[PDB]
Amino acid sequence: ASSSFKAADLQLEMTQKPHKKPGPGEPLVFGKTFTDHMLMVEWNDKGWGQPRIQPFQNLTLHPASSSLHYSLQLFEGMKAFKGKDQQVRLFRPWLNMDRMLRSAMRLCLPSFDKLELLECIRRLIEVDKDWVPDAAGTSLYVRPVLIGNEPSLGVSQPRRALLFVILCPVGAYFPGGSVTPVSLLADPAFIRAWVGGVGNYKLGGNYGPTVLVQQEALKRGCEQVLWLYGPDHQLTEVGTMNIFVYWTHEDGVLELVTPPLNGVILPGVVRQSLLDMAQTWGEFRVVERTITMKQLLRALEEGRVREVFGSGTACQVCPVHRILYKDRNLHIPTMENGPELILRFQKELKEIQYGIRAHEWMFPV
Amino acid sequence: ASSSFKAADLQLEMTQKPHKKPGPGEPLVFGKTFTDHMLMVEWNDKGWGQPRIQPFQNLTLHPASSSLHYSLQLFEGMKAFKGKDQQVRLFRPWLNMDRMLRSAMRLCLPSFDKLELLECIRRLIEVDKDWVPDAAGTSLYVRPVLIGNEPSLGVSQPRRALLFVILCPVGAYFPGGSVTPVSLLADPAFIRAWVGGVGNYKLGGNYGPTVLVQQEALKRGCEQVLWLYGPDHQLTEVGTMNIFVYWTHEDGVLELVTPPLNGVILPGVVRQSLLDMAQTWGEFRVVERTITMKQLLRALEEGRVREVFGSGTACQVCPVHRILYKDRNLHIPTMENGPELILRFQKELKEIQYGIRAHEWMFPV
Ligand SMILES: *Cc1c(COP(=O)(O)O)cnc(C)c1O
Ligand SMILES: *Cc1c(COP(=O)(O)O)cnc(C)c1O
Repeated sequence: ASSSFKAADLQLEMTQKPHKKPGPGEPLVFGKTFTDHMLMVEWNDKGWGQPRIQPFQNLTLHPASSSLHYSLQLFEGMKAFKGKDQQVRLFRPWLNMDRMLRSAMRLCLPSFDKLELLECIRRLIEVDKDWVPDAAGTSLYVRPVLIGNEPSLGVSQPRRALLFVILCPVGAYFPGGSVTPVSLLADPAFIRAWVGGVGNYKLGGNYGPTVLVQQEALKRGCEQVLWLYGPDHQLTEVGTMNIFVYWTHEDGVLELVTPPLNGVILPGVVRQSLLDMAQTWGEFRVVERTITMKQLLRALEEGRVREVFGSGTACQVCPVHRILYKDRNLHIPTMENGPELILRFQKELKEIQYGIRAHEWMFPV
Repeated sequence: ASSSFKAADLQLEMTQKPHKKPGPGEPLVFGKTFTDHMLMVEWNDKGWGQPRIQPFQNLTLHPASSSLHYSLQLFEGMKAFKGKDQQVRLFRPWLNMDRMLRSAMRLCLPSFDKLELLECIRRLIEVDKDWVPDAAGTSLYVRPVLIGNEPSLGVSQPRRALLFVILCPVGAYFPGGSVTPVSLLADPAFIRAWVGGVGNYKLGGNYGPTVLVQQEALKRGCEQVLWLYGPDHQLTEVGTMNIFVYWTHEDGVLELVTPPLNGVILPGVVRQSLLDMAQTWGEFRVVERTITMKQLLRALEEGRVREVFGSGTACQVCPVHRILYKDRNLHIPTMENGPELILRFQKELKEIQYGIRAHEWMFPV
């Protein structure tokens, strides 16, 4: 936690051998193709070094690096979009910079200046501005990472750290413009996070354990995992996305609900953007309240449920049409009802993100 | 073939630039000084490559390596002792190989042959045999590591992996030529692991979150953290060691009790060795059973508690003399009572580990 680094001290080293761009008409799979440059800033005793943009390359880590033994690592994830006016913009970057600072502090990694980092990221995207796709639904995924880098096997606060950022072009989540549903496996046996735990931070350690559970879901015929918490089986998250339910509550009011930030939930940026956007329309009750399987099951049998979806940077708004709970199939009417609300959220985010409409959430590069 | 590498096709690359070995009259900070060679075996969609012993060097990782983003990493820890007779021996290596295989499978990493790996580690050690100290209480710490290494940001099973092993000389714990207690901070606010969680595996992800809590202990005036679990505040672990309590239980019987393996406890090798050793003496009741703070307090007031200690490879047997619970000091009579039992366990392990006495637990290098 020492005096930050300055974007003003940014050293830039253009690449010698530019990677071959993907090229229109080619399959863009999520996070598999990377741009030409990367950001890199190191930390140690005298504090931060000067930030540098340099050619994309491999990292040289000491075998005893704490990032590889004790998981002193955290990451972030956000997107940049290119509008028809050829301008590139980042979606509410400030929220990500804040989340990252908090995660850093939870792991005892060096704090830094949120705006300086933001500026450095803007310069990086500027350098690889040509990598940003402009098709439909495409964008640039930005991946900042901060890791401890102490060459010691002692479990302690790092005296050396490393912060880098890489970029990669990602195609439309829904090829064709049409949204498609996903089935979810809901099994109480699996717990991704506990209160007093660290599930409300974007730390590597929270995902490794989920790989096995995801395979278990696929084998059962489901695409994603619905994480349940507590004896009351309350819904918390879906895969790596926040969960929303559009229904008529028990009291007869039409509402949109998502679980509260009780500690076992990651504060999604898209999640916050949906609440804000919905609060603004003032067309129905928008609330943060606990949701349990029983409440869901009752609503389903009474036909009060309209749409259920997941939210996250990867898949802005993701429709859910089926849940496998206790070896029992629960069909969710999401698609037969539109999905009206989902389609609306989608259209509005698209106009804001692609510059069709001027908005303060967008950060120009 | 494919599914497992073999010691038989091990490739050797002796270093050609030896490092200066520490001197007996020097410090020896736990995981800070490393030997000349390391073991390395890679894996991919096909299968394992040939294992190789090579000069100690840095790792070259692709910036998108899943080991750095999703914590697909696990490790092990064991010791080798230079017997008085000049012979080097490993302490119950088989239990570590098993624990490692289980951890690998929990993270969807490649399985391997436990005995083949053991043989490779023996060769590694043999090669660096002269690095093993022969002072008093000194030994060689062996650190195997297995990490996912696929260059993709998708949260999924790795198609690439990397297994390496490094060695480092370590001196006797606490004072070196003595036994000294540690104070513990017991605060329910901190949860190390939960049932259905992954705390019973040696995965990097379980330690990163503990750094902050350890600092919080130091500022409170304690050397270690006592992890409590559940509304009933049951004792589970101490820092990175298993916990044992030596007392006269409610029923008037003298016993040694340690928490049961219910999921939130890492199956310690030393822990298992203490239970075995104690059961063999048949001098008192040796049991695995839940222990709660309340039970501990009542026994402290009636003066039924004799010794409380932690166990682990780093510190075979570690005395506890104080616990800070709810901003209240609880003095533990461990030292005033000898610690008779702690010293007995110590003496016996020393004779077995240093070859003074022939035993099946020791593995000759
Ligand atoms: C990234 C993430 C989210 C969603 O956050 P966004 O900022 O909206 O991308 C939700 N849950 C988990 C576990 C996540 O990792
Ligand atoms: C390594 C470890 C232990 C003790 O295991 P040993 O095999 O006896 O070294 C106990 N708890 C945790 C959390 C550990 O990491």
